[PDB]
Amino acid sequence: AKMRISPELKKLIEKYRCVKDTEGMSPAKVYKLVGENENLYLKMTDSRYKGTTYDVEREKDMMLWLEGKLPVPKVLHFERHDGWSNLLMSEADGVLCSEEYEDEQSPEKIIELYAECIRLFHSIDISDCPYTNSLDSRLAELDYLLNNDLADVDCENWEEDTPFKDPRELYDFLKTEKPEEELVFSHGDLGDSNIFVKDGKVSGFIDLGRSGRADKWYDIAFCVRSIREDIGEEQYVELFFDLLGIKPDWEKIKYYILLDELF
Amino acid sequence: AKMRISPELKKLIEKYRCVKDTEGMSPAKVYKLVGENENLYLKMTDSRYKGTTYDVEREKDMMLWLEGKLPVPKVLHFERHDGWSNLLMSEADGVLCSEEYEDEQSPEKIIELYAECIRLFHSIDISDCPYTNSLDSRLAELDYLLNNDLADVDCENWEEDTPFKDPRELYDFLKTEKPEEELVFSHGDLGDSNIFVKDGKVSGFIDLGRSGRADKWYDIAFCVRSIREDIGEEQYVELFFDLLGIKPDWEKIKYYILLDELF
Ligand SMILES: Nc1ncnc2c1ncn2[C@@H]1O[C@H](COP(=O)(O)OP(=O)(O)NP(=O)(O)O)[C@@H](O)[C@H]1O
Ligand SMILES: Nc1ncnc2c1ncn2[C@@H]1O[C@H](COP(=O)(O)OP(=O)(O)NP(=O)(O)O)[C@@H](O)[C@H]1O
Ligand SMILES: [Mg+2]
Ligand SMILES: [Mg+2]
Ligand SMILES: [Mg+2]
Ligand SMILES: [Mg+2]
Repeated sequence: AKMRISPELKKLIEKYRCVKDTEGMSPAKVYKLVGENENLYLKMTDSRYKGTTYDVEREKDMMLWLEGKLPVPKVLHFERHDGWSNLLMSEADGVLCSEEYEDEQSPEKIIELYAECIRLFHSIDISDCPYTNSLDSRLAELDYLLNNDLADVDCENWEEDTPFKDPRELYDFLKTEKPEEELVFSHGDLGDSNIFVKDGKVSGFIDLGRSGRADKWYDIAFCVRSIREDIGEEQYVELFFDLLGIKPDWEKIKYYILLDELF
Repeated sequence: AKMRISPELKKLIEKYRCVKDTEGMSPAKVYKLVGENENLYLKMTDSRYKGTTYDVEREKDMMLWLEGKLPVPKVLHFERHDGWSNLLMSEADGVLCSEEYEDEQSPEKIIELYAECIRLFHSIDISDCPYTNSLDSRLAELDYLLNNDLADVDCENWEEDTPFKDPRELYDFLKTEKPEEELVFSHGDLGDSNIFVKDGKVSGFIDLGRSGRADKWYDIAFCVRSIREDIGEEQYVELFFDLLGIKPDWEKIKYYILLDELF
């Protein structure tokens, strides 16, 4: 009777053995489905996230549009079912970036990876991109998340050392300090758990709900954040920009890093 | 202004470093608050769980009542704020059982442990217990949870080899096969993740939202389930019952194991 997945989807997933992904960092439900020939992945988001960058439907649209443009998983099945948005996809090719690195430190290799991602993204034609994740679009949804108590679970935002007394004060800041934008393909959440590597080169991208048109400093800022909190040495933030062949815009960088605090 | 915690509580935890719990296999948000001299814990549940065995307020009431009866964390602060039930507590004394016996091949000691918890519980006077978790009560809230899509849909249930085809079929079974109850003190979720041992003796119980009056076979059944999950040696189940000094009632043991499937 009442279920989160349709009988057809259940039929498609029956031959597989399920293993709920143990991470917990977003509202989405991620399940690894192990089979005798391959593994599939089922990602799901509830009604409260409809139309937001968290919505797997939006993620599915981007995943379909990115085929032949970026190495991304194949869309096997998508559905809207009893409030839920369900996506069945293929497993990404290669090794997860966070694994290839882990303890075996190869700093330069990570920076090169991030640089490779940025250049690759800039070569992508966005003339027919299904989504425009402009600051106005992001702020509008952030307002929605705050009004409905759906914004990121405050744990760090409770500390005294927080620059903004509350989410709204941070929101107001982002709304007033909104910088100019130059739309380019944007991943939306460039990080070590969303990138896959094979033979030193990017082999795949996942977590595409926040992907679409956005300013180029958005992803760049994320790389900076990743480099600083994953590697450690600020010298690799220097190498990062050397590889890109540009000078860092710290004002725009600090802003985008701030924009992601509430998500 | 809009916050999940009150100004008072925010002030009470400023000197602590918040680190969100990795398990998160429930609706409740758990945060380890790292201080210089000690660690505190903050558990919180949203309004959709109000009045259920998940509601941390219900957990607070049982934590206060259990003081002096069972080794439990101290209630430092509680409050209902914007629909959120918030509980600030002290760190449990001793070592987590899933760590004291972490990969440590000593399955007999964890049995002795469970046997002791059961013995402890049967010594607790329940005459003035705050909650009665009778099957009527449990099935009533389960009904509410299923209707509102708040129950736990263990992804493993989507396998082609599973017993019940959907949540309601299992519910109808639980509603029809309801055994006879003899009330005693029940933890509600007796497992290696909610028990602490210090010197070969239970030093702390946590996760008390499901605590109250219930049939004795409930906690005992949970012990059987965990015993079987650790090792495929049914011999240890016999040992457990030798320690308890009773003949196992399989119809009730099976019944309670199934009841926990949707929670
Ligand atoms: N198609 C896939 N191929 C391989 N691994 C996958 C795939 N989908 C998900 N995963 C794995 O599961 C994790 C979580 O999936 P993800 O799509 O990032 O969910 P999420 O909650 O949006 N993640 P985040 O927001 O980064 O916490 C990823 O880091 C991978 O480890
Ligand atoms: N007072 C405490 N002292 C020590 N550790 C604690 C305390 N409260 C929570 N924890 C830790 O955090 C984990 C989750 O807390 P718990 O109260 O079990 O939340 P939960 O989501 O109800 N858990 P479960 O339903 O078992 O998944 C516990 O297994 C402990 O590791
Ligand atoms: Mg991700
Ligand atoms: Mg994500
Ligand atoms: Mg627990
Ligand atoms: Mg629990």
